[PDB]
Amino acid sequence: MFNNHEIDTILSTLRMEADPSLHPLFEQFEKFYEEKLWFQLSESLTKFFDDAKSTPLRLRLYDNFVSKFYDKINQLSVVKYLLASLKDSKDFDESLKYLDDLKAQFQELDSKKQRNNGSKDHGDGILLIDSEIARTYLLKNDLVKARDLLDDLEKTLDKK
Repeated sequence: MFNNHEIDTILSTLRMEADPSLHPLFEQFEKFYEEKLWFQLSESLTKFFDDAKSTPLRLRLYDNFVSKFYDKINQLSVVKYLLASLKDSKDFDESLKYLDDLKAQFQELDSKKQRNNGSKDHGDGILLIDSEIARTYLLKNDLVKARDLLDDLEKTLDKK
């Protein structure tokens, strides 16, 4: 079984911090990691992600638990768990950095997942993540410059 002392600590802390409505779902999630059933574990996390009972738990989940197997499962799944928790968290620059850095982990894994010149996948998930964090960076643009450069009116930078 894959269940171990760190994960027993995590499951206990999660179950303590969690709203009781999450417990039936977390019983199957617990057993799925114990059985190393990464895909059913991901569907359980997807059912949790479709709800908001305890969204900040997904930050612990990404940082300490999904980190054990994040390469075994869909990129957008793991990054979305970090999206919901770190978007609800009262920051945005940390969110920008963290989601780009998690994209960068997949950018390094890309060749190990397997690749060819424009293979069937060549970073499609991380292109979406890059577009999502670019949308975040645009939403947090410093100034809408002026109509002087209406087409690309960001002022996040200009030189250096």
